[PDB]
Amino acid sequence: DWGTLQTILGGVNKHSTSIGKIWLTVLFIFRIMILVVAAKEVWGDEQADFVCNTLQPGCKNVCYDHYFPISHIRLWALQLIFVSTPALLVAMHVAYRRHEKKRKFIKGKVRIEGSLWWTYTSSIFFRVIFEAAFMYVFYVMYDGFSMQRLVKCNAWPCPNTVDCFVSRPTEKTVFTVFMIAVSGICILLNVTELCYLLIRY
Amino acid sequence: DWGTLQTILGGVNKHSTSIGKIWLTVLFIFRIMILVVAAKEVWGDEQADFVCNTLQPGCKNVCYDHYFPISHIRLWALQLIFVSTPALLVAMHVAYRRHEKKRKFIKGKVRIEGSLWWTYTSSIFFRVIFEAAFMYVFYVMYDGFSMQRLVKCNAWPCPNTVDCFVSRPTEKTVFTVFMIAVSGICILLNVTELCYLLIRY
Repeated sequence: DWGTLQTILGGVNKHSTSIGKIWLTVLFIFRIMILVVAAKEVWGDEQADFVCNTLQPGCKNVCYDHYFPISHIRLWALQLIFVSTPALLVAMHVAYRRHEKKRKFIKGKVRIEGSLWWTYTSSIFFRVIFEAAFMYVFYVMYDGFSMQRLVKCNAWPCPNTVDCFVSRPTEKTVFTVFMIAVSGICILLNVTELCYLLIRY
Repeated sequence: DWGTLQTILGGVNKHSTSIGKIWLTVLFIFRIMILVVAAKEVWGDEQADFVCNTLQPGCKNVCYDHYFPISHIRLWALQLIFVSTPALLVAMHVAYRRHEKKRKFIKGKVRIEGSLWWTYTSSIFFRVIFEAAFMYVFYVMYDGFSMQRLVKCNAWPCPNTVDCFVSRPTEKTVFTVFMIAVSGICILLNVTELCYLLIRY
């Protein structure tokens, strides 16, 4: 039930008129599509085929870890999770508060645009706070903007400075580009919607 | 026929009165005894059990070589060969020239002490030139006065700086002591005989 249901409350009935309402969510899907291709496919090798040229027991495990602390596809994953949260917390705040107020004063819209159009504005703030909180780590945490073919790893139990080699570090980067590019694009659409709610107040 | 025959001409009939005439040759034997124990025994392992912690093909061979250019027991060997040469060149110069002059003027001793007691003086000079030519290398060539348990070897085809380990580097040193000690002792006896031929001219 991953994807189809997030839209049942996420693709809301009638919120705003900016052409960036759907665009942002079409990417949100696209972006979980690209990642549900990367993960199971290109990262299985991450640890397996990660070769350190040393016989020194400790080394290889330590050389992956010291070098791949939260692997990319679990970062990418966390991103899509956190940036998924505001989207579904709001949609949850709506289908609850709207269903509540309605069926309670029917037997016995200034607060529909008040309460909900307001938390939605802070959501859009949250979206770009996350989309950019990770976009940050993904760029600061991981030794530049991509990964090299080999790394020179000083992990503790290696003898001095050893070599190690990653698996498909280009295919791995390729997918770090797209997912980082779409991570920027999905930042602007988010900030354009935070801009449109700063224009008319 | 190694050792017994070198004395048949080396342990000459009646040359000088210093108590260092035999002493020096008793060591010469002792010193080939200690080496004919070391060699076949402690150095076989030199290359075999020389372990470099790397998977990198070229490395181990290059790490022995860059580190053991002329192995100790072949140096020790060369020593005993070169410092053996003056001893047997003189003894050869005698048993020839003495047999010659004798059987030629019998049918038809100022030159026995002239020619031979003179080349023997330059021999003693040669002995200590060699005994000290190697004693020099053996101390300058080989990274201090002994060998460590492990070496950090930068041999070309190793990845960066790798470890390697020697075999019995103490037993190996132990025998480098004795053979270097006796290499010094056998220097002094040689220089005392060059001294006694500098005292009375």
